[PDB]
Amino acid sequence: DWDLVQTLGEGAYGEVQLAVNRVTEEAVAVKIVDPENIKKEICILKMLNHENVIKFYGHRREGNIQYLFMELASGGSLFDRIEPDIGMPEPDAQRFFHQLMAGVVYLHGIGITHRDIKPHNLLLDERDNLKIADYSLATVFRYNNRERLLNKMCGTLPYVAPELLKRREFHAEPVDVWSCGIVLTAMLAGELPWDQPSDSCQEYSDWKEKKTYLNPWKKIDSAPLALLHKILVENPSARITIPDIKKDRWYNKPLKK
Ligand SMILES: Cc1nn(C)cc1Nc1nc(N)c2c(C#N)c(N3CCC[C@H]3C)n(C)c2n1
Ligand SMILES: [Cl-]
Ligand SMILES: [Cl-]
Repeated sequence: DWDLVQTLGEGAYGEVQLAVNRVTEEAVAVKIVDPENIKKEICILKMLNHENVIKFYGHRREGNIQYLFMELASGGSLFDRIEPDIGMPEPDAQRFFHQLMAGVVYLHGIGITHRDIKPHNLLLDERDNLKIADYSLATVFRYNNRERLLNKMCGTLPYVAPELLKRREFHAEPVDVWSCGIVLTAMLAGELPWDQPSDSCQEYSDWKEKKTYLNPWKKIDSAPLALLHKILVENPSARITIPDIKKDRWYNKPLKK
């Protein structure tokens, strides 16, 4: 059995605890759940094989409760590397963004959308490699080479793409690209640009009107800001795709550790 030493946090659907093995002292992260939902999460977790996606060990159920076993991320979360109102050194932000894109390209290539990318769900191993965690909202958007549109609102309001608040159905990939742009903003400014990307929200209107002399944008060097101008495009069909992010000037800029 296992000893639950502390809560690491709450996911989109449940709890996550630091569990220490009573016989081994091996420290792991365990998600303990009370349905159709967890059946789906486990199945997605089983598909995952990438250096920038969290390691799933396996699962155990006992009546009113089911247990999900994951690689403990010894570096904790990206959230804890963001200094409020400051962010982090631009070279650490670019490296983490390179790794986030590697993880998202992997997921999209196996037809999976994460749907809740934010710094809380991005963990760091002992060598500060980024791992995309929390598959509680993840779903299939491509099967047998056929795309299906999403038609369900979920995620986290400051990270969600505007089409998810406006369209009955929308493409999965541009939504995950948007959330990656808000994560890049967070890493470079230590502040979220808006509560939600709605015309009711003045900070979002100011961005559409290009007032980049306001915060958080004025904290952001012109090169990464140019990338953010192509990611945070309201119309998903005009938003930059990952293959063109890989071509961006800042994305390809050599920066010093
Ligand atoms: C060693 C360590 N110190 N601290 C403060 C955090 C860790 N390491 C760690 N390792 C994980 N494996 C997860 C994990 C998952 N899975 C998780 N989460 C919280 C709820 C959302 C989810 C991403 N969190 C927060 C995780 N934290
Ligand atoms: Cl933040
Ligand atoms: Cl090309």
